[PDB]
Amino acid sequence: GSSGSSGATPPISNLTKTASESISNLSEAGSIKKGERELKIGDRVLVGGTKAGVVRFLGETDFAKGEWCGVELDEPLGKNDGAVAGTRYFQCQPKYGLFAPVHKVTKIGFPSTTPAKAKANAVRRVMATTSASLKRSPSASSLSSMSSVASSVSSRPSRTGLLTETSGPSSG
Repeated sequence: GSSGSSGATPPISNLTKTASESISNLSEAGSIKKGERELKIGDRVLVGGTKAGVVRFLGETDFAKGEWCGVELDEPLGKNDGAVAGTRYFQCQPKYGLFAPVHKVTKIGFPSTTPAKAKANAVRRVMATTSASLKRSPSASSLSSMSSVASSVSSRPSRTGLLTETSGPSSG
């Protein structure tokens, strides 16, 4: 190593190993953090029991002192349009973008992971509820059918002529 005149040749080598515990091993900074009560992007959530939106952004806020979840409200119950004191987060319509603490954000559920139930019974993937008539409210329903929009489409600007805009109309 130093007091051996000349010994720059290791005694055989081929087997090696790294890391001692955990699975992480590349760069302790980000990439994969994995939490416990953290929400994911594109997930319906409820806050307070009235405001229900979807996880659009996820990071560290500026006005707060912790990690908040930027959820866009489908209904007019927001405040900012994605911008916060100059800082941009998610591009959405005004009066929709809202920011709330993850711990304060509650989950409602979403259709996707059905098999992953963690309950062995007999058959593969269980799904047999009680055939009832009252679920929660007549207003609330599933995705079976709804009233869509319909109209004639000719596509031919004979009166209109707004090729390029410069000002940008808002009211009217």
